[PDB]
Amino acid sequence: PQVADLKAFSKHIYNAYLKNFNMTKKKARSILTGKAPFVIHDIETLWQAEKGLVWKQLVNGLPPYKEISVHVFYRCQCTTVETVRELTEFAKSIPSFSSLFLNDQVTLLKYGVHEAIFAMLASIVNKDGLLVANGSGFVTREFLRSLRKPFSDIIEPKFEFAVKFNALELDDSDLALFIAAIILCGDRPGLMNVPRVEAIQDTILRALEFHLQANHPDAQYLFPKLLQKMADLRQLVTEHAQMMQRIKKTETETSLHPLLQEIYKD
Ligand SMILES: COc1ccc(-c2ccc(C(=O)N(Cc3ccccc3OCCCCCC(=O)O)C3CC3)cc2)cc1
Ligand SMILES: CCCCCCCO[C@@H]1O[C@H](CO)[C@@H](O)[C@H](O)[C@H]1O
Ligand SMILES: CCCCCCCO[C@@H]1O[C@H](CO)[C@@H](O)[C@H](O)[C@H]1O
Repeated sequence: PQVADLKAFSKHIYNAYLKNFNMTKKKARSILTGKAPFVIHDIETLWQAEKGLVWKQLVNGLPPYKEISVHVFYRCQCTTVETVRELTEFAKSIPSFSSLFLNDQVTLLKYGVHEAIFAMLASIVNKDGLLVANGSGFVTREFLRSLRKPFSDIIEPKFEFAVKFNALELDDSDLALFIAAIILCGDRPGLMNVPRVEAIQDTILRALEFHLQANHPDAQYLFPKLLQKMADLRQLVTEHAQMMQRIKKTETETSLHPLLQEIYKD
C-alpha cells in the first residue's frame, strides 16, 4: 500500500510536468538524434539565427547590444527566467507545494530553481552542444567555449555535469520526481515550516525510489546515484553563484535581469 499510494502520487507529479514544461526530454532527444536544427557555431551563424529563427524573447526586448559574449549571456538569462516561470507553475501544480504558505513557496523556488534548471538542462544537451529556440537551433559547445572569459567559464561546467547525468538515461517520468525533490527540499535557508517540507520531500523520494524500481528494473545503484547528483547540483550552483558574483563585480556594463538579482540577492 505504501508502493501503491506513491504510484498515484508519481503520476500526479508527471502530469504537472507534462502540463508545464515547454520541451520534454523525449522531444529533445528526438531532435538531437535526428528522430533539423540550424547550427550556430560562429558569429555569422549567430547573426543568421537571430534573423531567421523564432525566439520566445524578441531580440528588440533584450538589453541594448554590447558584444557577442554578452549577447549570448542575455539569451542565457532569457531562458533561465523563462524556466523559472515554468518551474513555478510546475511546483504550484503539486498540491502539497501549493498548501505551503506563499513565503515558504518563494523560499523553496529561490534556492531550488537553479539546481532544477541545471538538471533539466541535461535533457537538451549532448556532448557537442545544446538546443535553443524551441529546438529549432543548436549551439555548439566549442562555440560557447570560444566566448571570452568570464562567459565561457560559466557555461562549460554545465556541459560536464549534463553529459554525466545523461549517462543515467532518466526519462521524463523520472525527471518529474527528481525535479520535484530538488524544489521540495527541507534544507533551504529561512524556511518557515521545515518539518512539513521535510515530510513532503521524503514522500517524493520514496515515490522516486519505487518509480525507479518499476521503470528501471535492471539498473544498479540508480537511486543512490541520483541522491549523489542532488548533492552535485548544490555544488554546481554554489560555483555558478560565485561566477555570477564575479560577473557583477567585473562586467559592470552587463545587465542582470531583476528576478535573477533577487535570487542572488542574499
Ligand atoms: C543566437 O545565438 C544564441 C546563442 C546561445 C543561446 C543560448 C540560449 C539559452 C541557453 C540555455 O538554455 N541555458 C543557459 C546555459 C546553458 C549551458 C550552460 C550555461 C548556461 O547559462 C549560464 C548563464 C546563465 C545566467 C543566468 C542565471 O544564472 O540564471 C540554460 C540554462 C538555461 C544557452 C544558450 C541562444 C542563442
Ligand atoms: C517566481 C520567482 C521565484 C524566485 C523568486 C526569488 C526570491 O526573491 C526573494 O523575494 C522575497 C520577497 O518575497 C524577498 O524577501 C527576498 O529578499 C528576495 O530574495
Ligand atoms: C534586464 C536584463 C535582463 C535581460 C535578459 C532578458 C530577460 O528575458 C525575458 O524577460 C521577461 C521579463 O520578466 C520574462 O518574462 C521572460 O520570461 C524572459 O525570457
